[PDB]
Amino acid sequence: SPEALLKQKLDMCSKKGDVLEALRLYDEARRNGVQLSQYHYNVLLYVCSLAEAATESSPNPGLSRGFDIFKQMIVDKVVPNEATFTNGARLAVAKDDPEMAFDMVKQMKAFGIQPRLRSYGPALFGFCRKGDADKAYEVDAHMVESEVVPEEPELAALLKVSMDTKNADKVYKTLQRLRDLVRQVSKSTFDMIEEWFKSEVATKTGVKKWDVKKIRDAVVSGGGGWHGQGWLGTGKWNVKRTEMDENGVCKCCKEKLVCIDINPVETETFAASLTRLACEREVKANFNQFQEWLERHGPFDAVIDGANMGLVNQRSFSFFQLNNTVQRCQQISPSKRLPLVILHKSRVATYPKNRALLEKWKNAGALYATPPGSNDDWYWLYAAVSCKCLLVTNDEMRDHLFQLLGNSFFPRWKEKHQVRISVTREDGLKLNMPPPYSIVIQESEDGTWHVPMSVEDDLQTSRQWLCAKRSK
Ligand SMILES: *C1=CC(=O)c2cccc(O)c2C1=O
Ligand SMILES: [Cl-]
Ligand SMILES: [Cl-]
Ligand SMILES: [Mn+2]
Ligand SMILES: [Zn+2]
Repeated sequence: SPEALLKQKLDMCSKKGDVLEALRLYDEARRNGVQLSQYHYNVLLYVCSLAEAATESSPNPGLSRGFDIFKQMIVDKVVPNEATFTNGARLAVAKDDPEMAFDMVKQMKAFGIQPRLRSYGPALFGFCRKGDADKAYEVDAHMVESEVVPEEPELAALLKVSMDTKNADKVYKTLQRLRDLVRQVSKSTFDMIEEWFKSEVATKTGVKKWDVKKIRDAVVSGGGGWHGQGWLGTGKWNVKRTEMDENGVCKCCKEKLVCIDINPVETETFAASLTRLACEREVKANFNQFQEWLERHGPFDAVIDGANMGLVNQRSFSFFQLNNTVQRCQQISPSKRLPLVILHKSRVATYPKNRALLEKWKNAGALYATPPGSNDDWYWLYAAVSCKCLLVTNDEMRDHLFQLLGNSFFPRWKEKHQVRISVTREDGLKLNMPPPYSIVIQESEDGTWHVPMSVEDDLQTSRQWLCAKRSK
């Protein structure tokens, strides 16, 4: 077959980085009357993106033709897949022309194709590198219209370009978008934000007089932790790196951070999504069986990730650590409920009295053994969300299948529900409870800002905060 033969030769081309040969095969196919599929185009976009950007001559046919191939792909109305968008962006990155990168996205739009976040990157980051705020903001508005949500790198570059063009209104807006969408910021974004607050433009932006009750209403209206009404105060900002104590009080300024509620409707939506995701990956009957078991049991104040409690910081499964955690969860339950222990069925172990206790917990309605081949992470997560209770796990809950859960609701839910164990020589096991405040960028009623850094493990490393408060 002609298509089959092209594919083979393009795959060979892609294996060898043979861009000149891929371009000749592209032309030969046009001369032979062979129609290019989605697959064919995707290999060419990738192959073309291996071509260098020329400093010392006019652009090379590799990059130059890649863009013509992209435009021809879209005119054909070949249905894109995830490799299309990826390769399209690789080509855009290779070229380093934000305007042409932006052109590709405008083309997609014109032919009813939904662009991906990574399609916009080359445009945004390019325009941001060149200091062209106006075009960066055009790219941003375009993402917004296309309902593609930015992540931190995009928000950070917008922040940086706003700082570069002295655009204090845009700095403020991006800061709110970081609050809303990212919550805690990377080291590089943290440093950027500290620079902003120490800068002359920041010193010279503000108001001495404002409507105290209009701030009041916006605070109530936003959900708490911010007002969104603009920069307040005047003069130099006092900007310190600092920490919050255990009650959410800033050690620099003594402001008590707020605790922000989760709307129970978001929680219901999330619970549905969670069921939907689990059924796609689990054997439906296995997850349904747990749902039906759960409906018949409880109530629960805590759900334990048994495997994690057995294995965190251990060279092998520690029944002691599991059992000690169960006892401690029961001790903090106001009515002394046993926690729901989720374990794989291969455990339920080697010592007779431990086996008897596992069986006793099962007989008490407080243990569920997840079936052969299941991923027990779905089970403990669905249980804690459904029961609206504490979740006891040291699992980081970021990598692999937890990415499916998203980055708005789930992190907020985690913060309010997750209990982590820590162990010291002197004291043994401790339960580290949800904090009595929200770890998020916060803007107070008087215009004071507290900005938290993101960390791998906030029990391992004490979390750094920025405290930005007007000196008058
Ligand atoms: C926010 C505020 C608060 O006082 C509190 C107390 C106990 C447990 C929590 O999760 C919270 C909270 O999230
Ligand atoms: Cl109760
Ligand atoms: Cl005993
Ligand atoms: Mn696990
Ligand atoms: Zn403070």
